[PDB]
Amino acid sequence: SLWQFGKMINYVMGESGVLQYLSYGCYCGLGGQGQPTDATDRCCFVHDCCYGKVTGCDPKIDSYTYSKKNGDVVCGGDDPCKKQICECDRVATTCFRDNKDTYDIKYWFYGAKNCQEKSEPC
Amino acid sequence: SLWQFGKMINYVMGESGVLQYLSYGCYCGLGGQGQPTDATDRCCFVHDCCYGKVTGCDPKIDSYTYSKKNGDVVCGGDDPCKKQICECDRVATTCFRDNKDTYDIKYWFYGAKNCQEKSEPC
Repeated sequence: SLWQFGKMINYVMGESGVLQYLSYGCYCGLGGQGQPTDATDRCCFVHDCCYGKVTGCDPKIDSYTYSKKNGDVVCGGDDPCKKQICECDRVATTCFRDNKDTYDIKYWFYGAKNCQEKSEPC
Repeated sequence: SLWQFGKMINYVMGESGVLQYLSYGCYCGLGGQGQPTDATDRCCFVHDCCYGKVTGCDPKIDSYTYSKKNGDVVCGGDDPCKKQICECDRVATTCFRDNKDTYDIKYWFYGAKNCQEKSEPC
């Protein structure tokens, strides 16, 4: 669930992470549109596309099983569908980490208006 | 590396794991063709696709950092590319565990000819 996605971000990117990543560019959040602004936003675009692949459960509100250890996150449990949600979130988190160097506050709480164009196909 | 993937499988599924899983269905090998035979084969299909998204390193040959502990598998390391490989591998082996109920020796060492049909795209 997004509640877990937030915790996962805070653990991997630090306590200020949720505020830093849950409203960025055109896709960071949930249910974006238009063209990704930069690499970090591309992470969220892939994340959104990932949630779109989940059909046996609700990636937005269904809770999954995961662990925290040495800065990283590990997906657990035995439910195939829930494990798939967790994987979508885990990949997005490491992606934020790998692209930290180009994060631009210019796209922080960017505003939907600039994203109102045909969305890039997954 | 596939060597390590093999270690994971035997650790989680037992000493017979590699022999029962890496030669199953149409995809547990690599470069699978055709249609996934069942849930277990589906684990490998996803595994292939996961390997397909790895850029910068070799999922088949490159070695990563991981540990086998308390019945679970944990990925680590300093290289993001290699950690991605390890994630594909650990997810695939627990997927095998989740679907052990539908494992069927009929698909064990399935012939490649039985897999000679239009391949499912990732």
